[PDB]
Amino acid sequence: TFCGETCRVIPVCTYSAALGCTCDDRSDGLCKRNGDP
Repeated sequence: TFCGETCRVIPVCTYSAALGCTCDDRSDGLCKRNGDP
């Protein structure tokens, strides 16, 4: 539920990706966390 970064027109936040955080992506949105994404 919001990892930390955000996926714009270049999604898949790579910093938070270490956790396996995944964004929803809709041209823009918000990267989600893990455990409680």
